[PDB]
Amino acid sequence: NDFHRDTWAEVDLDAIYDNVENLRRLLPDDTHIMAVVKANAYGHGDVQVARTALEAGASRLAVAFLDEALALREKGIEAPILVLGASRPADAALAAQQRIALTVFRSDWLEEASALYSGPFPIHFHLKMDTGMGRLGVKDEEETKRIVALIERHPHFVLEGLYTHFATADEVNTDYFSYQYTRFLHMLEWLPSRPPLVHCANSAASLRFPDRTFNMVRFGIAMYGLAPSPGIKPLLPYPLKEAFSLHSRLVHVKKLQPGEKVSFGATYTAQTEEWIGTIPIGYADGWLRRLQHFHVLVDGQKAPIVGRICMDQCMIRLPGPLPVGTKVTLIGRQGDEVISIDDVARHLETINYEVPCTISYRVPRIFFRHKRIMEVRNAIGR
Amino acid sequence: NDFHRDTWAEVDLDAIYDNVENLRRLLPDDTHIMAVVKANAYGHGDVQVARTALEAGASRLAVAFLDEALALREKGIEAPILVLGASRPADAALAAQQRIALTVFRSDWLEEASALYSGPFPIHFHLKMDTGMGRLGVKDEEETKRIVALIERHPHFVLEGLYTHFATADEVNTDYFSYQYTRFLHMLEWLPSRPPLVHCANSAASLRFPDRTFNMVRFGIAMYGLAPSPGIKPLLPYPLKEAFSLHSRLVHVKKLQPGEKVSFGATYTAQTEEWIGTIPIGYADGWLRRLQHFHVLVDGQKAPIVGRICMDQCMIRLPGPLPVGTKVTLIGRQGDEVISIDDVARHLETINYEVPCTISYRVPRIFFRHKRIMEVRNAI
Ligand SMILES: Cc1ncc(COP(=O)(O)O)c(CNc2conc2O)c1O
Ligand SMILES: Cc1ncc(COP(=O)(O)O)c(CNc2conc2O)c1O
Repeated sequence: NDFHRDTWAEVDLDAIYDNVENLRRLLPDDTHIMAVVKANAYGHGDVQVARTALEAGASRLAVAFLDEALALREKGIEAPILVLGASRPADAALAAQQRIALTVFRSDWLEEASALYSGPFPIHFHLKMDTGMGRLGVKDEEETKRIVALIERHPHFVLEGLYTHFATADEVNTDYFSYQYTRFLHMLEWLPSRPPLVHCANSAASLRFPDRTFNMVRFGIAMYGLAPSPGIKPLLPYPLKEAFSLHSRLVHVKKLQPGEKVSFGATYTAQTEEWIGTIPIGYADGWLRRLQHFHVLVDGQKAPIVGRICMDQCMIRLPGPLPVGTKVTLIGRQGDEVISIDDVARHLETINYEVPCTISYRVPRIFFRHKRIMEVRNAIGR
Repeated sequence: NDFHRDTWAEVDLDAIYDNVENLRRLLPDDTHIMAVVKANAYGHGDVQVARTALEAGASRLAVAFLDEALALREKGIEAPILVLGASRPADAALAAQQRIALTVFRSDWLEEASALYSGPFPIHFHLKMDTGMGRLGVKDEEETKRIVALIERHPHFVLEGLYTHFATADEVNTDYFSYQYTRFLHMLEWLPSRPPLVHCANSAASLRFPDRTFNMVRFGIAMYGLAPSPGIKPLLPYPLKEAFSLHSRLVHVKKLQPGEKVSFGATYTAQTEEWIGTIPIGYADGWLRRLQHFHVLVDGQKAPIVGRICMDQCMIRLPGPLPVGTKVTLIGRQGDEVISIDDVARHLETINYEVPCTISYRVPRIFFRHKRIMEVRNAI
């Protein structure tokens, strides 16, 4: 629980707590919150975010694939967990003994699983319906009835839920959203019995139309304090608190003379006498090469990145001479300046979701709770 | 280990072995090969690559920072390890105890280290000289002599080597290169005595001028079978064998009707009756969103990724009806077709170095040695 390089990410768990608690109050009392923590909680720390979400009101968790669910179980999480993606029928028994719910969307998957499992633990399934996303899910009434039939036949197979996912809930215009919502209601009629859990809402849908969430919402991106899209920021019911920040420190500082070049390709040349700082973070840490024309914060001021970004380090133009060890902020606030994940996303020309997920296993995560350090997670630590 | 998702990377250790052994045969008997395995061996697997490189002829290893060095030690590697980047003066004792060599380039660093460490383990330092990279290293005579003086005075500090790094060794034009080389020889004259290890060459430099590498080369990108740059591919002394491949399997297949949308934002619309496959790999796996429109391999044919790439999945247009479980190759060979890391780098508008480093911890690595499966490493 220690690290030996001056580069780290900070995760504010009080922000995550507040983001989830505010949702708990916004939603009808009889609507459960499933916190989605796949991809190591969007790069924030799976078990740490999960524990906090459960404290704030969430009652279930969601991950992308089986390995992620098993990892949470090994770390002591006992809350129900749903695997949103595909799994192998041969792993049905493992999921059952570990009390992990599985997503199902095709009958031939059940055919195979039935021939491999015979109890005694029940397997809870969530039927995925494709209402316009085109990713995973059933689309035909025949296939839907067949899946339900195979589940009812098996004494250890249980249909615990049914859901769909929206492709454009974060768009101001709600035409396609309305289409998917209506399709969902229509497909719901294909079921002979309504399962106990009906869900469809992600962050954008739950925050914009809390009354149209049925009995469970799958809360992701907004839990981390990130807007589903900048376009709906002014439509959010409550203010979101950004939980992720990234920092480093100067490990070298030198003054260059006019003509001297910097980094690979010698693409940058100091025109006048200027101070250059080197920080221990590079593209192998998720600070991609495409960010070469971006900037960082040092001493409350913007400092542009100079030359090409390296695998483990990069250089920046300092306003003047600063001492080694001076804190640098890549994502976060310093004085009156701020660099948000959305800013980084803009220059990488991607969405905020992708940024924290790309900050590699190499960067330690320091967790804060009650304005104090709770723990440090170093993926390659002793 | 084992994994429960049909997406995995394969690392051919035989390719790594060959790439290193071929260099061993081009170098002089007294020149050491220091295998560069920082960033988890450029995303290939730190201990697996290190072990293989050592068997092939390398005698030392290099990493980016202390934690990476400590990880190798904890995994059984006992060969010498040099930390190429910065470290804290307070960690000198830890480095000494684990027999890890440290890079040094500031006198104030040594002053602090001296005050905090008094033995009993010796600490081997490698002096970094900035000859034009502008990253790390000393630049003037005064600083250099002060550093040497501080090392000589301490009973447990030892100057094991000194080095520099080239910024344009991969470029056809060798003007800036020759400039850095000449500066290095000049700066070497500031030392009262030549340390036991003098090094300066990386993959490009070692492969193009094997006779001007001094006594140790730092072999990186080429060890993995990737050319330092497209410009020097024809200048390489021997053919490099690419070691990394990435695969997945179709988990869903469906036929869409004209007018139907695919993925977030519904940016894709089927113009005719099409077969769409879903594979369990997405941007949280390092298969970045920018790879939309790129082509993957399925049933020996190229198929485009359609619609936006999601966090854990993406969709491809199939050449027709294929069964669930069909193998999809994102990087590698399938029949007569091949997709190289260079091709992925081209689409992403970056360099090959960045690609395997970005394939995340979430993707298991399967290792092959002697044409047999040797081990499975699943970070989670
Ligand atoms: C099935 C499912 N439900 C809920 C969520 C949470 O979405 P949210 O972070 O907007 O609240 C996701 C993540 N959605 C994804 C975002 O990018 N790729 C994904 O698969 C998901 O895949
Ligand atoms: C000091 C040092 N020596 C040797 C190497 C190996 O270089 P090579 O993979 O071209 O043989 C690197 C990696 N240099 C980096 C490559 O990309 N960013 C870097 O910082 C390095 O930093």
